[PDB]
Amino acid sequence: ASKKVCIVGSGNWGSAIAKIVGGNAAQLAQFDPRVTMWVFEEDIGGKKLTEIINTQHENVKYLPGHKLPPNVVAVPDVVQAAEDADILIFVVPHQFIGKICDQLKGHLKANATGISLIKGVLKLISEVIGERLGIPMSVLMGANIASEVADEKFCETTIGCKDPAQGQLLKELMQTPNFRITVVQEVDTVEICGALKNVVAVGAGFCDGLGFGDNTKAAVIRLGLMEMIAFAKLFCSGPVSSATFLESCGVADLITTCYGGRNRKVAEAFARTGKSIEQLEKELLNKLQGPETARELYSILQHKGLVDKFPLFMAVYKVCYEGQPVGEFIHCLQNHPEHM
Amino acid sequence: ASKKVCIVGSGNWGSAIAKIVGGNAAQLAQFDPRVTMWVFEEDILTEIINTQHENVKYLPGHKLPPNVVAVPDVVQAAEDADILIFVVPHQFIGKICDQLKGHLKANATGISLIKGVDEGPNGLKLISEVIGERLGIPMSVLMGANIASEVADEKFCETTIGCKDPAQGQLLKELMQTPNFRITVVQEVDTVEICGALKNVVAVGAGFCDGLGFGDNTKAAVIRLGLMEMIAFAKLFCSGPVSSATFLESCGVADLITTCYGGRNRKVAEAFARTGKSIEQLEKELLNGQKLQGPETARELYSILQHKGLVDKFPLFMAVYKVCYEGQPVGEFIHCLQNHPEHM
Ligand SMILES: [K+]
Ligand SMILES: [K+]
Repeated sequence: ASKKVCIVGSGNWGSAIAKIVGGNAAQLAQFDPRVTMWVFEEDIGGKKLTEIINTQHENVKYLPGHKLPPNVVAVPDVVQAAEDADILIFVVPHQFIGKICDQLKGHLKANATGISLIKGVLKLISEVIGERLGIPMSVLMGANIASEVADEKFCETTIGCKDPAQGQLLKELMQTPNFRITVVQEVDTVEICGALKNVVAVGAGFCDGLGFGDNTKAAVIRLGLMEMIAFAKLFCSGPVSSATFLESCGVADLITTCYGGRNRKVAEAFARTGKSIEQLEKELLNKLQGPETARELYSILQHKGLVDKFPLFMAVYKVCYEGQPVGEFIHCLQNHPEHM
Repeated sequence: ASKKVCIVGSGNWGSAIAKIVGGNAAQLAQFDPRVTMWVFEEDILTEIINTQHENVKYLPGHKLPPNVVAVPDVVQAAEDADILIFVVPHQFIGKICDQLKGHLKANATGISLIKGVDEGPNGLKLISEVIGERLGIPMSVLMGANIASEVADEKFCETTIGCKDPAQGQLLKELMQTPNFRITVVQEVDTVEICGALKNVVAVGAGFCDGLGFGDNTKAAVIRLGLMEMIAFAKLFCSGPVSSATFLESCGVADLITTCYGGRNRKVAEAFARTGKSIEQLEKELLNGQKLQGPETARELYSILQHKGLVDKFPLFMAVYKVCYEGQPVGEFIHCLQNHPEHM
């Protein structure tokens, strides 16, 4: 009757979402209050993390100092966590979602649905999930970060969901006064924004490192946004409207990433220090996604014969991989298709 | 024949624009190289410009090209011109248009680079309409994320041109575009132009978030909801076609970002939030009593929206107004965004 929810994942992000989801699942009649959360079992000073969560209601390793609603139950076996769920929330690192799906495949409830909170990527992650698991997939993406959601700092997000009734249910499950949701129906468009924005952010960081000011940076961001839109239209199935890029997943996440984030910070240091991307991944990140995405874009654009339509994306690729001098990045924008 | 250009204005911005336009008028066949530039003469000026070729008071250091002629009388500057480029401080455009009324060449056209908004029967009135109705000429606008010092220094940036007529738009793009000043022409004048006034209201909100200590994700939502209110307000208020897509041009999202991350509205708003000093007091301390336009525009929006019964549909615009003028505690600003129409 009432829908059952499983949170697949339990780090910083998954715990922060459990705080929100546990609360709405209890309050709203349409959800079962018993929310499972799959927690990779760990030994915390002689005690099982799942047992700590189910007694202290605190993920003492990944979200210390925060209480989770007591109706959120930690479950160490991912199949047992998920097998009776009507709604699955995927909130694990990109690195692990493939292995997790390979364990879940075939064990899910009929008519189960999913939403992916995994930002990044070409094959969209939500497609990998939905194909392996056979469930309809939504996405949740916007200008937000786990620690701020845990701290109830005001921010927004976009939910991409094709089915209107399922979108409304996901909004009801996730929305609070400090986590505001807009539902749109263009799943692919919402999700591709999270990957492409990091390419633009590398360019924005180049711009900072070359000594340019905010008006030049605003042009880099905006042209980047124009290339995101054009690329989404040629790559995405489903309708792709420029209007979706006004949502949090688009312009807002692009702004915050281009003004603060590791893609921008590594890019500024590359343009100022001379160090390679790889060296900078070592020094500051113990793989940077922006340059790798640019590489994949180069490959797609060659196939389509459209390299010259995307000079910002391609300058990020050339500078990161083919030795183009970073100092040429702005020159690459001086004959942009948007001004033809 | 070749088109004659008059640059009506000669400030920091008008001189910067002279560099580009003088360069391009001299270079390009379709423009007469003789570009007039109207200069309000100054003891310490139009003679200094035509001799030394430098607006030593308003663009010191820079070389205006030589085919650009200062002219002290604005009618004499403008009367043979086919294209008038209005680039004076907003406070003078009224007086300039009054001197020019009835003295323009047949079929002359105009473009306004004056960012901001005027007053009129519908509350707000676009400067381009003030100009175009006073003079009876067709008007275009040029607006984007750009500032005079950087255009003169040839630092890369973009701008938007709003022009109803395609052939005229293309002419204006040729007059103004360089490798470091890139132009997109769109057909929506009012939409391009209204961004310049509304962005300063959002910037006051962005300044509140900085002075209350919120981070970049909160600020990005303030900026984005502010942009959503710009769009919805232009759709209900503006004449001429209004497209959401126009707000992704330089006049929209780019100028909004730069203004919310640097500019006097953001700076004064942050200081208001951090110190509890009034806008008026901060204007005195920081801007020689010059009036900050973001709050003033917010008051005008309030009146417009109150006459339409729509105050409740623009919570960000209205929170700026109530914080600046009705004593609403600035610390409540974010709360006013927690039941926004965009999320209903
Ligand atoms: K319930
Ligand atoms: K010429």
